[PDB]
Amino acid sequence: KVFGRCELAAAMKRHGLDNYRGYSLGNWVCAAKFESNFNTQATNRNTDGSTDYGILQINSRWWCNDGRTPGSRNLCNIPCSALLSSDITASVNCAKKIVSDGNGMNAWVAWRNRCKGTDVQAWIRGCRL
Repeated sequence: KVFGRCELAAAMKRHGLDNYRGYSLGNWVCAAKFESNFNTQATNRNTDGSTDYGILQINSRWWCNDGRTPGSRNLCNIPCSALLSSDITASVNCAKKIVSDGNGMNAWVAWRNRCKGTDVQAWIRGCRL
């Protein structure tokens, strides 16, 4: 499913991402926009052989298992296909683990290069939530 900005902001809030680990909602929404264009089915293959899955583009080398990434650690103990679902629960739940990593949202290159230090509040403005 392809989410709307406000549609996604509310689903993330409801799933407990607003200010999770100190990152306000606009950060999570900004990240998803640049990571998957709000599309839950997005996948992107990496040079090292791993693939990124879903709305938050979670990587198959550490977080999920896609059965084709040797040295996969599957930290969120879930098959990667579970992250492509129209229900963002598994992505949100695994994302909470990644952000708790000790590296924050820097784990998402699109967040680091395009969201970090911008008025991220602009991403939820006008949304009911």
